[PDB]
Amino acid sequence: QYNPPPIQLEPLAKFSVDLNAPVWELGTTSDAGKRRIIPITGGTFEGKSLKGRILNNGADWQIVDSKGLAIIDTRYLLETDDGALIYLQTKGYRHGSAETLKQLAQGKDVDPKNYYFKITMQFETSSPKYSWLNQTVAVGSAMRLGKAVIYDAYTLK
Ligand SMILES: [Cl-]
Ligand SMILES: [Cl-]
Ligand SMILES: [Cl-]
Ligand SMILES: [Cl-]
Ligand SMILES: [Cl-]
Repeated sequence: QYNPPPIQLEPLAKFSVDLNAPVWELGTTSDAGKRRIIPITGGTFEGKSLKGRILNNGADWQIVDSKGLAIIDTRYLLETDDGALIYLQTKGYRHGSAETLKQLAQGKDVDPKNYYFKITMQFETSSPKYSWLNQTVAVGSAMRLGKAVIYDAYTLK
């Protein structure tokens, strides 16, 4: 039978992104919401097959709407432990979790507030060791921690 194969998520690496620069708050640049340019200054990643650091390059070019949805749109740059460069783009959404927003709507003090923060990932490299990532779909589960984002990256197998 013709069912497509089952989906498995294979751990890629744990990312720790540093945002150690002031945010450029451009205000409401269209009906879509507030434009925020959030510099990416460095960080690290650590997984079985992929390890290294994030360089000082790029940003999240974010839009925050009137309902507290953030739309993520990034460009940044990885340097593996063995010296390969990998251009990364992430896209996705950050918003209050359904339960957190329900509690707030009832006047119930929520501690801590929880968020839906999920991304898709696109890679570009010329290194033969890492070029599989040029043609593999990948996703992340993220969390803000002050001027940092931590996320677990997975490939679709
Ligand atoms: Cl930059
Ligand atoms: Cl949710
Ligand atoms: Cl979060
Ligand atoms: Cl963010
Ligand atoms: Cl902070």
